Amino acid sequence: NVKYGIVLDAGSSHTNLYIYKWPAEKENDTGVVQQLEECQVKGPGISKYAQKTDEIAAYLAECMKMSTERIPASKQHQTPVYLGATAGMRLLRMESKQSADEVLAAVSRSLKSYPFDFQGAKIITGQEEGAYGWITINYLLGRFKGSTFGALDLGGASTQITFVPLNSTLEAPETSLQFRLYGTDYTVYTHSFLCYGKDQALWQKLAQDIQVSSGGILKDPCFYPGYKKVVNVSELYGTPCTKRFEKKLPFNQFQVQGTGDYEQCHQSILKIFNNSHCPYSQCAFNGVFLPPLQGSFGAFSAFYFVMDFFKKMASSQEKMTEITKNFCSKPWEEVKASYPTVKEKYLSEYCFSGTYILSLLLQGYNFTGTSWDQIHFMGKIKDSNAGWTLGYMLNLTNM
Amino acid sequence: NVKYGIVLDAGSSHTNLYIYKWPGVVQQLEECQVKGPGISKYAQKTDEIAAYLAECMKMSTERIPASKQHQTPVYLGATAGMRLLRMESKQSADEVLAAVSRSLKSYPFDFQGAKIITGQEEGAYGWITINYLLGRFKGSTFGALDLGGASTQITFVPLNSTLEAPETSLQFRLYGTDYTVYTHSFLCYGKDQALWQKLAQDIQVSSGGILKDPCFYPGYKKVVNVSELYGTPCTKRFEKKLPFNQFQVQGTGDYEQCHQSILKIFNNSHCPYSQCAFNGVFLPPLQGSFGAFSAFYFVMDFFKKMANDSVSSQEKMTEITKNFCSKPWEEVKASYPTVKEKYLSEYCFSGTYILSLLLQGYNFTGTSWDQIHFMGKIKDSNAGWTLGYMLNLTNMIPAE
Ligand SMILES: [Cl-]
Ligand SMILES: [Cl-]
Ligand SMILES: [Cl-]
Ligand SMILES: [Cl-]
Ligand SMILES: [Cl-]
Ligand SMILES: [Cl-]
Ligand SMILES: [Cl-]
Ligand SMILES: [Cl-]
Ligand SMILES: [Cl-]
Ligand SMILES: [Cl-]
Ligand SMILES: [Cl-]
Ligand SMILES: [Cl-]
Ligand code: NA
Repeated sequence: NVKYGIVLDAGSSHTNLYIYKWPAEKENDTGVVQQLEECQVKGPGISKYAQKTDEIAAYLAECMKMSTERIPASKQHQTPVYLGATAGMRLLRMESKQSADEVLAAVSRSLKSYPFDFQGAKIITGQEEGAYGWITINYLLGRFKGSTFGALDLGGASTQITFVPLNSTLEAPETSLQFRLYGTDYTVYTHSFLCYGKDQALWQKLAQDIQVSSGGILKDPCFYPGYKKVVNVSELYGTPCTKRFEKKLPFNQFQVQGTGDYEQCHQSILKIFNNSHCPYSQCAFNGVFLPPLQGSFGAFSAFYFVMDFFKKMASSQEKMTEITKNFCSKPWEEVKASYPTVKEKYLSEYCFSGTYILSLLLQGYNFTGTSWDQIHFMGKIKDSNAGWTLGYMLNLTNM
Repeated sequence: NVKYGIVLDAGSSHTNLYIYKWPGVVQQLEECQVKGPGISKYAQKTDEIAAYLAECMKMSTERIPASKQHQTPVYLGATAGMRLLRMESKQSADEVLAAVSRSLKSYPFDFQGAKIITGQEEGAYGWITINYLLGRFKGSTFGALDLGGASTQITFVPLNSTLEAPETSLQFRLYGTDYTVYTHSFLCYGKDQALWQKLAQDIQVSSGGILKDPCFYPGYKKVVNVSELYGTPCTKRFEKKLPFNQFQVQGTGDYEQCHQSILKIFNNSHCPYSQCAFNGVFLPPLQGSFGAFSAFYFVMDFFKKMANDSVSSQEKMTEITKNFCSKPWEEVKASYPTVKEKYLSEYCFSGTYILSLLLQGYNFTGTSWDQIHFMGKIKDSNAGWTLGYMLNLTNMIPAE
């Protein structure tokens, strides 16, 4: 009859549980996997539990109950549950392999305690995360019966780019991934840039820019005029991503003061990217190989959530740069009063995140001019989230 | 009573044919090295494959009793040379596999296929070979380090069986015991491709068709054809437009400039893992003893014959190489008159390369250096992947 599968996406911002369902896989047809329900776990990402793994159980309980409430009891024992953690957990592992392991063991312990078929709790690789997102979107776009779309994924901690290039090379064979799907072997370029998700990029920029001299203030063009937020230096330096900028600071804490200038914001962003070393034909940034761009792209996760916000304010690069520039210069009190339904944690970041997305796509990946139009921003296709989890489910269902 | 099987290892530098025999009991009966380069050099010369294979196949027919030839399987497994050719041209690689197949099938044995084996197979099979030969299967196992002309592999059982990149991971059961083995093959990091990466990286429009190179002896010369240098996928990343067709490498024998030039072909800047080998590839912490074979052995053996015929500290191996690199090419030839110059001319490079790969690549520094055992043969059978491949493909490996 119907079959179910649960995938937890343990990302750096939040954990999300996904329930998938599909016709039981008979010989007299084939049918599709689709997203049935999603739950967002209340709280931060799992890495924030490193020193309190005894609370992991409780942390996951509400969304796990949704799943036992939602999936019929007679279908539960045979339903797989998997948790994949991403860049937040890769950073925690860099800090301390043991913390990461103690986090993941408490997750297994919790998940194993449910009536579902535990399939594992792992930190997935950057290449897997990228490939699986490319699988999700091409599957949902029906492309697996011709050319495929590239996949751009942006999160809090990392960003991925995955596409089939014109020419397959040994330029950086650790950037290639070959796999078979519906009788076709595929060879994709895929890379995850750790620390270049939107939140880690902001920590890098702040660490880069903070002055010993400042008396505990950082004027910052990436936030609205009148915006103020106090930053703990210990938190700022509590990520591997800012290690290269660490300095002794004569203060424990500092206030960010918005100055709302898109152009200065752009310039300040460009500074956490290195373009000076490329041991290949051409590169993205930080000496990482990138093949020439090819085909159309789906951009999702924070690419979508941030772009769609700016689009709803109006779709060329020139038009999007204008909307962003104007929005950046709007005072923070005006911004909150104009978007009063939006969580201030997201609203406070849109200037920064929009300018960052534009820098990443245009300077990082070279989607300039002609190429800008080859990017399609997407959240759901056929009602399933674009993301890695559906492709993970497809492959874990031996599809 | 006797049973035989044949495996041709079609590597980048040579094809080697091995006859195995048996009733840990399988044994190499004889090896034959096929004269000439690797099969991928026959890409436009596929009519010549038959003649190329003839001597070693004739050997095999002379050695195995005719009474036994028909139940004797024959396999060819080709490695990183043919992986590169498949990249350069899937067509060519396929015509070579076709020409090899036709030829092998003309012999009176059980023909069982010619195929390009994967990097993981190549690695796992090497590790199986050395532990089967060492009787570590009847316990701790040895790690395997393999170096050829075109790729290098590192395979071992890590302390933690949950690897950070399960793409580097294999899980299997051998003779009663469950194993999780880390394995990785680094294409283009065999000793010959590494030299071409380095020369392609170092040649400049300003070179005026002369490249002074510290990894070759004073007085040594070698002509490098540009279109050949750029005919490997391994140099594509360094290609540039050059106003000459060929250039001459002129040795200046300086170990430490050699070492530095070498380091420049590895990327060590980004590692999203706890630790890496190079080029962002995960490597677990090293553990236990390792056997280092193929070109690790033949190169190292030449050097330890300068070190009281024993691999000594990294410090002493380094010093030995350093001294050796300085010696003029006439002197080096005069001091080793029995050694083929094609090998002799490459020892300063290959030795410096192997030390960098092991010490900075695979992180065998300090304390860990002592646990590498360089070995050619174990109990009269070659360390390599071919015996492990044979054992599995004849399902002669039990789970209990
Ligand atoms: Cl996290
Ligand atoms: Cl992320
Ligand atoms: Cl983050
Ligand atoms: Cl390219
Ligand atoms: Cl609103
Ligand atoms: Cl709020
Ligand atoms: Cl070859
Ligand atoms: Cl090789
Ligand atoms: Cl080679
Ligand atoms: Cl000389
Ligand atoms: Cl000699
Ligand atoms: Cl000679
Ligand atoms: Na290393």
